[PDB]
Amino acid sequence: TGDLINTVRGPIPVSEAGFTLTHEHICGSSAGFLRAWPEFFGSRKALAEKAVRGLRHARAAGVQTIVDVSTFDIGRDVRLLAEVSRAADVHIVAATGLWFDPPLSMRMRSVEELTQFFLREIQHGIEDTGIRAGIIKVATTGKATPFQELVLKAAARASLATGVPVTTHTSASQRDGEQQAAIFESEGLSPSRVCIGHSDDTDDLSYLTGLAARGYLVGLDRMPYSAIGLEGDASALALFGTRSWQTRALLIKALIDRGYKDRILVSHDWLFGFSSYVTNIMDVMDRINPDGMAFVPLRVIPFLREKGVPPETLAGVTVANPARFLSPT
Ligand SMILES: CCOP(O)(=S)OCC
Ligand SMILES: [Co+2]
Ligand SMILES: [Fe+2]
Repeated sequence: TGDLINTVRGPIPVSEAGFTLTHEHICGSSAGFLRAWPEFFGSRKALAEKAVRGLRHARAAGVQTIVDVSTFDIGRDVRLLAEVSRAADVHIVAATGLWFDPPLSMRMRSVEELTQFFLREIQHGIEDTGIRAGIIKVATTGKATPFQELVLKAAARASLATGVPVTTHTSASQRDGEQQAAIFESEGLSPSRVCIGHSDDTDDLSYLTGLAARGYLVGLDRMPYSAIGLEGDASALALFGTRSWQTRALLIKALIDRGYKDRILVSHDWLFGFSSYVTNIMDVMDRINPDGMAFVPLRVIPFLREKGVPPETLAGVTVANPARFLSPT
């Protein structure tokens, strides 16, 4: 008791986060896009309503908190997050950091300037809203670009100053987490402050246990993503991949069976609107996974339970691990 985490509706006790999905999005977009072209989503009101229905569904399934890891360049709209969080009665933790679509005004910045930006969003507030980020999101897609090196270092520095954790996008098949880990450790950041995300996009357990053994959190965060059935659709295939959700979920069991139950974070990487990809992609996603952010508690957790993962273990993964990760440390 007494540890707090910042949400888009203000501070909450860590012990009230409960069942937490640690990598999710209300809307995957671009900076300024929802303001300039809300009709792309039908309307802003249509997007918010869709998001409220989805989160209420997740809530009815036992989800109490999501971490929306949309950054500035994923077009994070913190007023939107606050509105849908209030309406659905689900906590939303917002993010600072940068993903892999930074505009030139970010790409021209130094490590010091990036550090100052991430600190502003954590310590002062995002935009003019007063809402504080509770996580820092970074990305590589292969070997880090020079700019991405700075971002990761700035993320380490902001995390060391504030205690707020860092979470990452990787190309998991290219094993990005190893260089990400090397950069974070070069800055003196503790591996227990760090989640290496999209780690279920690979079945390479040498790579995953290597990270887990060093104390990283392994983000198994794209549970419902499968394009099995959709080989007609090139963009759906590139996005979803060709592994079943059961294959992804088996990784959670695999890590638990190797002693790594406390190093695991589970999520969907779901969204309710998606403008940074092909048009109508949200109809394809909703057909593949009509349960949205309820998919983990409805499908994945019982799957694990039926494979013989004990309930206390499942609770530790979906409640205790996110609480520990999010508590500023
Ligand atoms: C399938 C979604 O991929 P990302 O987590 S990199 O986010 C796009 C908003
Ligand atoms: Co990502
Ligand atoms: Fe994501």
